Amino acid sequence: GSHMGKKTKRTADSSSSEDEEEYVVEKVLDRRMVKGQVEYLLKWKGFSEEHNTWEPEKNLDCPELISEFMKKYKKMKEGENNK
Repeated sequence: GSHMGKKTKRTADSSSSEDEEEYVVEKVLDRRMVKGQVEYLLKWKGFSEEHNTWEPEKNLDCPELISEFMKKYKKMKEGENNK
């Protein structure tokens, strides 16, 4: 058969199941440059370091990860101070 009329409602869909899962960036793991292009290392959740790949900064803007990571690069790599 068939039916008419609609209504927006939702109280429960599943019990022994999660909403959704996927591999999304978490935070910066490193920073470098290649072919005159600034590349950044994004930690893709749900994976290991083996799945660590560099990406263009022009494609993704994350000044929140770099701003903080900047302090990590200093402690991690000791060189000089140009302040």
